[PDB]
Amino acid sequence: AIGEFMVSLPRMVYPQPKVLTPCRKDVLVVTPWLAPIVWEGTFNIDILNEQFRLQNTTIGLTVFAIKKYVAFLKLFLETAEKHFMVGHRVHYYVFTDQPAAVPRVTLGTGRQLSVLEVRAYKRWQDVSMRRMEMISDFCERRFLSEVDYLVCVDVDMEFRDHVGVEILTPLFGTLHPGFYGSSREAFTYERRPQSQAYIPKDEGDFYYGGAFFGGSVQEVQRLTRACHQAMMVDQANGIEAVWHDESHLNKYLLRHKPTKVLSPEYLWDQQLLGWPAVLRKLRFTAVP
Amino acid sequence: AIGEFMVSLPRMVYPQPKVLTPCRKDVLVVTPWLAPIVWEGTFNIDILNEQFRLQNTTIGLTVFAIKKYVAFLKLFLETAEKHFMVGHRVHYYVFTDQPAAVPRVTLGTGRQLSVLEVRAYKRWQDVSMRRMEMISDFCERRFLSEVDYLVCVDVDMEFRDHVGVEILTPLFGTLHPGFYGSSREAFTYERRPQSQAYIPKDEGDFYYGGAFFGGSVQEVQRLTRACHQAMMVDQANGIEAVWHDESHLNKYLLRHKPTKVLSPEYLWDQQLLGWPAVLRKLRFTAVP
Ligand SMILES: CC(=O)N[C@H]1[C@@H](OP(=O)(O)OP(=O)(O)OC[C@H]2O[C@@H](n3cc(-c4ccc(C=O)s4)c(=O)[nH]c3=O)[C@H](O)[C@@H]2O)O[C@H](CO)[C@H](O)[C@@H]1O
Ligand SMILES: O=Cc1ccc(-c2cn([C@@H]3O[C@H](COP(=O)(O)OP(=O)(O)O)[C@@H](O)[C@H]3O)c(=O)[nH]c2=O)s1
Ligand SMILES: [Mn+2]
Ligand SMILES: [Mn+2]
Repeated sequence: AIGEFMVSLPRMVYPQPKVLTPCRKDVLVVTPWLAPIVWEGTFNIDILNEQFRLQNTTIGLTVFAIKKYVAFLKLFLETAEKHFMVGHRVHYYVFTDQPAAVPRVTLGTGRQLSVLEVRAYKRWQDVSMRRMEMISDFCERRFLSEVDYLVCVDVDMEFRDHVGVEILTPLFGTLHPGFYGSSREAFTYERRPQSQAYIPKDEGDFYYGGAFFGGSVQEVQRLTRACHQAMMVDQANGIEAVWHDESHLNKYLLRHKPTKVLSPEYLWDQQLLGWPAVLRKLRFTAVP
Repeated sequence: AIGEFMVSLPRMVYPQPKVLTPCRKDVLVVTPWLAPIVWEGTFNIDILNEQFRLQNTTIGLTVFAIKKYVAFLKLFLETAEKHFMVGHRVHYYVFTDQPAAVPRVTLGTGRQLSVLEVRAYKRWQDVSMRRMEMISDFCERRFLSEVDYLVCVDVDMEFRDHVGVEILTPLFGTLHPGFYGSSREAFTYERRPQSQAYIPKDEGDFYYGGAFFGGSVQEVQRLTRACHQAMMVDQANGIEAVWHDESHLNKYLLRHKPTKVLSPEYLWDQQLLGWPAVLRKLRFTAVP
């Protein structure tokens, strides 16, 4: 459940936080709307685990494995078992056009997987974009009654390190690894005013990656519904956003500020970007 | 109201947040449980004002003016008019044993004041401690119907700079100005195991000041009720905590982590502690 009130922790022994000696001095760790930006060194996972376990938190994880991308499922799921929300209840939701191709993966206690059969669109743009419609639809059918939070990610990825309850919050986006150091004018937002995803050059906080977002079920339902609706308006007007669902996600999170932002530790591509000093951990990374 | 969902902001023009060049490098701006610590330079008040105004947020502000402390009310209230939550709905609650002694203070639009007549305890220790019972009682009687958030402060104070919606959150405490740079062994927690407020030398995040705490009405009701009950247990056991209600506030916020923590900008004594470089603003300060 998502508790109505603050929970009561047991006695715990850990290092005193140091008001005058912040660990991360190299990166911004809070947004201008006072949302934490989650980097290694900003959180004590023992405190956060207690808080979330005391609420018997269930996390749903959606992933789309359409056409040849079913190949990615085995590593994705096996690494999620090692690194994603270990100790908490997890419900995996695998959307696929090939239920029989979902690999048999052994799950730890309190963890379950459901296979959702869906349509395979012809164009990769449509496969990517239609995820918003499909997640939104399933928030109603399944997720609202089954999980507390939803985490929505790309499948061509593996977990290499801890991804845990530090990410959970009503609404979150993740800094795209290609743009975390970039100026807003360089962000590849949709720039045509004819598109619902339009963001002009003097607006923008961050460029969020389409491959990792989430929040409470109700906030994810609202976001995915809104993005789908915007995409449908664009389609009726004969326009397709430059970065598809990611463009609409960015317009959405611009106007609806996320309550946490994840650092690129949570969405990385080591082949393209290496391992910069600013990344103390690489947690969720692209597979070739 | 307190909105159920994230609100939608209009287009806004402001400086881009800089992921790789944080403004505050001299202080901790997030706790290990990912609560913001509120300092000047961490927030854009225009964004926050929009978010809170779109929810028609009403803020209650409680102050006790018992016996001779009625003398502090004029300056407290006149300065609150200049600096506290300007632009938002405010409801002042003045708890006093002398209703006729409450000074006439002209209020801005959307701001009102209620005088709550209460008993004056003989011992100043009880006057201070009984605030918890009294706040809790009125949460049920008045506050739940009248305001969205409660801010509970000492009256022997004046506002000198902005105190606004950046502080609002389900539950907050404020860093006591005498200890923000101190080690937890130097915190003046209650150290006797016999007391409900007991905190041993190897525990504690911060030393919070009893003169400024708050949160949603429901969380403040729970905190004040719990602190009152703990004080009543101590009383039955023949014990009185070293710093009274503040000792119990500290025990409560140790086990129920606040969702924001305010820096000592929000609780300062300039005569006693001067004006360290780390304080860019002095917002709410002691009166001689
Ligand atoms: C690590 C990284 O930076 N990922 C980014 C990067 O992701 P990406 O290029 O690897 O996109 P993907 O190939 O993974 O497609 C997105 C997701 O959509 C699903 N998908 C995608 C596809 C295809 C996408 C492009 C194709 C080329 O013909 S096929 C597919 O055939 N079947 C399928 O199930 C799958 O879950 C996949 O992970 O670029 C996107 C925008 O398009 C985002 O910016 C994203 O954050
Ligand atoms: O003679 C010693 C006293 C200590 C507190 C007293 C008191 C406090 N109060 C309230 O408790 C708050 C805390 O007491 P304080 O400001 O004197 O405490 P400190 O700032 O010294 O910690 C005050 O701000 C008032 O709101 C009163 O209303 N009337 C009082 O007579 S009187
Ligand atoms: Mn991908
Ligand atoms: Mn005082």
